[PDB]
Amino acid sequence: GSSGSSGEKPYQCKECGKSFSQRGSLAVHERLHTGSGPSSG
Ligand SMILES: [Zn+2]
Repeated sequence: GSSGSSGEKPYQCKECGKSFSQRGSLAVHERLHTGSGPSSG
């Protein structure tokens, strides 16, 4: 039995659907998207 709701974040990736709580954190995930790491690689 679960007892906890899920909240939204101020940031959200528009490439996969991720979400971060830091403008800088998101960027790091929006830049690494290119190359050999589209998500999990
Ligand atoms: Zn992403």
